[PDB]
Amino acid sequence: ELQEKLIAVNRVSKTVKGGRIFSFTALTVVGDGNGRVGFGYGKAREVPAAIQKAMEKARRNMINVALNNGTLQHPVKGVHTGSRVFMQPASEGTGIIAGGAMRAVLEVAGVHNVLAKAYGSTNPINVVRATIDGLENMNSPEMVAAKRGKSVEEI
RNA sequence: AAAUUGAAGAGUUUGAUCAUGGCUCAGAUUGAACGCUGGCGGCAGGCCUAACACAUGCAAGUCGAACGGUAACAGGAAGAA
Ligand SMILES: [Mg+2]
Repeated sequence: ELQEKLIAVNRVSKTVKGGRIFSFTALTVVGDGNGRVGFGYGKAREVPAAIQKAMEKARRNMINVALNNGTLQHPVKGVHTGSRVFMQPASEGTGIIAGGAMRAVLEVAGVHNVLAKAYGSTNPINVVRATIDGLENMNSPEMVAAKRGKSVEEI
């Protein structure tokens, strides 16, 4: 019922006394389509084995995101080691406007309308981390209402 | 009542990685030029260079209801016609 898709696959190497030892890495994102999204990173000698490992890694380490209506509550800015991510909620019907890694993360999470831009490095492993960081730190008016002790007359 | 409801990335330094950093590409546009090809119509546009030199024709005339006047055409009439 939940959706899963593969971000990128990369071949890595570890040289030994005999020579190189080739390996394959898989970055995947798993989301239920509501705002519960996670990512998994796995390593294996074979591409099917590597992608499978990332699949179970993503089912654990799931997070929850509070969405308004298929979109973000407010503009959000997610920063990881070398990647800067700016996402802001857009109007209905505008669709998803984001880079490769961010679009997959966003679409499996369940955000249909969003304007998202990536600054800094565009390494898939780090932009996915930055995107997850933004969806965390974004908040909901009811949790803010309890946070400030001011009820929900703000909106 | 309606009057911007708007932001995408990729390749390349390494045995492999992250970062930094340049180079390149995917878009739109043009008073365009060239190559290959070419049926029609509508609208628009068309010396960006030598403010270089110019044959030829035209591009500022009009008024007789300002004036003298009759070169020219037509009308009008004295008269050997
Ligand atoms: Mg000129």
